[PDB]
Amino acid sequence: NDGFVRLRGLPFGCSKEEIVQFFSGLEIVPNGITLPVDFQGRSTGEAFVQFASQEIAEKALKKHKERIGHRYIEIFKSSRAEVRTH
Ligand SMILES: [Cl-]
Ligand SMILES: [Cl-]
Ligand SMILES: [Cl-]
Ligand code: NA
Repeated sequence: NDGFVRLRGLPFGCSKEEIVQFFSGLEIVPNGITLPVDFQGRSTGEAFVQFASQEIAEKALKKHKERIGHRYIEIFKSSRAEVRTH
């Protein structure tokens, strides 16, 4: 159970509080949200999220185009490999 997804479209400066609550009831591992510390990634609104299992990550994939504030959040399958080397 790798459990990784990739987000796109987050608001610039979107907080971890907003991302966790967007995924309310889908368990994220400790430090499971990886944010860009760079400007193009922040402008894209990229993040990676590591859920506690692939079964949980499969449920997260269904939230595609739900909102954080004004923005429609895009949700893609990902992997440990992609989080480490992106
Ligand atoms: Cl933080
Ligand atoms: Cl920045
Ligand atoms: Cl929505
Ligand atoms: Na991906």
